[PDB]
Amino acid sequence: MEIYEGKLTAEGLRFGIVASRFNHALVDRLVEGAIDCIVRHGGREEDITLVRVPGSWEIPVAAGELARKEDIDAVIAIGVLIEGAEPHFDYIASEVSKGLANLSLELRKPITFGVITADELEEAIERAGTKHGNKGWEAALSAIEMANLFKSLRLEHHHHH
Amino acid sequence: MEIYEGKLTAEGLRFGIVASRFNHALVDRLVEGAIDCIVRHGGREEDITLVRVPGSWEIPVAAGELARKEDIDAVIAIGVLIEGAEPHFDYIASEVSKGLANLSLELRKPITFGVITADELEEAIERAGTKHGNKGWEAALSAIEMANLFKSLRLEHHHHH
Amino acid sequence: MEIYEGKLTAEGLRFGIVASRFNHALVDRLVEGAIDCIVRHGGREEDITLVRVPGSWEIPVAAGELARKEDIDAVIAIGVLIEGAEPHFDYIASEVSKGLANLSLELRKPITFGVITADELEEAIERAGTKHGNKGWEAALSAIEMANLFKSLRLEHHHHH
Amino acid sequence: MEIYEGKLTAEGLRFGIVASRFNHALVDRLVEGAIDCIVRHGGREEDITLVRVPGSWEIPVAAGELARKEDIDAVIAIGVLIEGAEPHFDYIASEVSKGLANLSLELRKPITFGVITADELEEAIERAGTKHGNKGWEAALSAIEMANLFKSLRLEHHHHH
Amino acid sequence: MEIYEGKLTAEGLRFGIVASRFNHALVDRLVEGAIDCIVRHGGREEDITLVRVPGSWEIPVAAGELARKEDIDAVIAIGVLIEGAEPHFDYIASEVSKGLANLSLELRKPITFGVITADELEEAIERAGTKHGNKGWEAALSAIEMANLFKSLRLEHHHHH
Repeated sequence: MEIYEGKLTAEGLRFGIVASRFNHALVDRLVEGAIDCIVRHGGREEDITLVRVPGSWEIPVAAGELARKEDIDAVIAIGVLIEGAEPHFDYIASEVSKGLANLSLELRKPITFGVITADELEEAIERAGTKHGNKGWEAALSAIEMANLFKSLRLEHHHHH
Repeated sequence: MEIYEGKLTAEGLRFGIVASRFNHALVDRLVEGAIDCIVRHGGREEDITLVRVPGSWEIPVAAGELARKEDIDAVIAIGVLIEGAEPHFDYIASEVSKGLANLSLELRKPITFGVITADELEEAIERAGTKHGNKGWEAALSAIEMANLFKSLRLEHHHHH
Repeated sequence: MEIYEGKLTAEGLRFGIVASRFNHALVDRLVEGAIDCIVRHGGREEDITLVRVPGSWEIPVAAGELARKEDIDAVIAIGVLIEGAEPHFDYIASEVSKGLANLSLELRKPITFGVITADELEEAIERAGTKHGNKGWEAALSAIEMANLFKSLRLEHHHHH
Repeated sequence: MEIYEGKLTAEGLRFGIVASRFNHALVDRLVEGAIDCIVRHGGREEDITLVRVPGSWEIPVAAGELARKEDIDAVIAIGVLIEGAEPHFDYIASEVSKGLANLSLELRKPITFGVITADELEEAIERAGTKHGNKGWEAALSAIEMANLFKSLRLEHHHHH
Repeated sequence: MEIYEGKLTAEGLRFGIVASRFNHALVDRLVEGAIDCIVRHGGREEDITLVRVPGSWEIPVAAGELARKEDIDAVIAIGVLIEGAEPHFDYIASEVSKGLANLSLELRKPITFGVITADELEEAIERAGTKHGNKGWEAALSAIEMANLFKSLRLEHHHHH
């Protein structure tokens, strides 16, 4: 049997990070957790690419560009939605998830979903700020594993060629 | 009438297995279910491909890779989804079913949906211990039928060309 | 004005039938209704193509290959969803609906939807009587009509060229 | 560790079927189940042997002779018991279960038990028409595994020699 | 497919009959029933062997003798049990059915169960006068078909040799 999986070492890897500004209190907290887990899991931070955009809606369009760089191996989606805006929450939420998924299948490059949807500010300030459930921590880690995963997929992809 | 279908021999076939890690006490019995059902329906296991991925989300981006190799006849999607988060489960749920469905139409290769959604860890305990219903068994078998069917369709689509 | 349309004669035409097995009692009921209207309204039964798969999920990936041979003109989707499985109902019906739709767009060849979603056994009985409500009867009628329709269009696409 | 188990390929195997005529409305549905599961599992139906006997009582005595042919690998008992007569049900069920047991011990050749004791005709309509719990289907499957098993026990029975 | 089954001609055959005398008013009817169904289904009756024993218990020991003769092809059990007492009925009933069962599996020669257990002499008066249910007739019939079955099976058991 052939087994593919990614270890968690952040060695030799270049990451993308896409960051909103809306609710900057908790998002800024999230990116913190992302950078940290990157560097401590063995990676260098000069390859972190952080792109900022105003709100949740624009997250997709930006990442689509970051991935068509040759030297960003994986990309970290980062944003927050909290049911403050009721007509937009429906359409911004389902569509961003949807657009991110389509981006990855297309480009064949892992994009990970680091978006808190917290139904209130009380559920938001307790996760990102109090509990180690630093959502950016984990989406960051999952992407690391994906990076080494396509390193497994594509390193064998050249040995066969 | 021209009747097609799949008999159930797994002779000479090569399979894809994508595996999540989350709630590994359950996933792993499912994976076992796929591997066993294969080899006990005639197949050999060095041509099974085993990939491990973090959670339900990354299933498509990875499985799409397994279908762009030539030497895979059908890919078996294996993940579990249990109501942990109201924000995460809904969106990622309809998204995996989507991404899987679309890849299958596209790459012209079967992808099966061996994903538990057991409304509790306990309704996953009833599916593996109370009755034969080990979903990895059943969706993997469906996959065998699809591979022999597509072999039926493409062997006759080799005689008329 | 140029009026395009399809008569209801089934001569010169070659058909597709994609047939599940789940809830066979109801599905046999419908496939009989399908081959019935076909050979009655002017066809032979020798160039009907009848493909069988386990459940509703595979309906797409199967029909997708059937309409990709040269000789299959219109395809008659045939399957049953009754609210037994709770995740397979919502997602496996949303994506087969959407899925078969996008196939017919792409291939430019009529695929009809003869999948009942009858919420109980008693709508499964008032359709399963000979009281015409055999959804395969009507759906197979529509694709016959669409069959000679794309004859009218594709043949008129030959006189213009 | 030496693991002995049978895969499910029905390749090259020759089978025994013993089928009563009593209550044949459902028994016939069984034999259908058996022949199918065999051939769909890679077998060819020329090597199926179908024996007919009046009631339940004769099932053992005949089967015993079938397995004393050299060219029969496994034998599928098929019959129906429904509480008709007091002497019939009690004594014939106890002695069939004991009889078929002893025969397999002595002959050193598997005999599986596809006799339903459905305590009503309606518990056999719920064994057959509302589930795919086709008793002969699975009793046949177990027999396939048994044949491959004694294939395993008897192939290693000739390499040690 | 090969179907072995018994036609019903009693030509060329030789039979064993073992008869208790107890409750002779009715046994006599049964014995006559057997002789009839032999002679009228073509049998000649000088090759019928009729043995009489006292009560129910001694049935098996006697049949063992008749089946060890080379020239008897099938043996008919004939005896009557009526709940004259609970001490004898439970154990002697289980033992004859048992002893008979082992006699046939062993000697490989069909033995029929022509024992009425009628819960009163009035279930035996209803068995004999209300409907043709002449149990000796019926089990004698089954013995004919079994004789011709083993004729079929053993005939092919010499053409292969």
